[PDB]
Amino acid sequence: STSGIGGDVRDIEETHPDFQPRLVSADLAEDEIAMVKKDIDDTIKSEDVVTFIKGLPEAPMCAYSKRMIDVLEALGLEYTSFDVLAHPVVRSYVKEVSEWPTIPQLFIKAEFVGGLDIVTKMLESGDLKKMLRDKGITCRDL
Repeated sequence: STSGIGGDVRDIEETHPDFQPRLVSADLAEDEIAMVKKDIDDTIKSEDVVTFIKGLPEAPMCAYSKRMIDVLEALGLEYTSFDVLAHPVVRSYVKEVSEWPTIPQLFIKAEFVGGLDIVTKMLESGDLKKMLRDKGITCRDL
């Protein structure tokens, strides 16, 4: 037993699995929840704006997930979208970069901006529009 104490602590080091877990599957890997996949690391740098949702923007699975795509329509700009339920890389990245995830959730230029409650303040203040206009982009504005 650990008993809240130790000596020589069993020293572990992060590398991605070479074999399966037995009779119980896992969605997260020890290297993967410490470093994002290099194809996704280039993708977040290749996009100017990224969002992830309960489902897909044509078929949302939550009311708050729908409300975000209607707020993207209120701005007249839509951004590059991923389903948190289909691939566990999405729920892993959002947890690691934002600390505490609340979906649907938004990122700009590989940096964390906010959940729907926060995006709402930024959109309702024109503060979201300041950054997208600094990126040379035209939105609907209110």
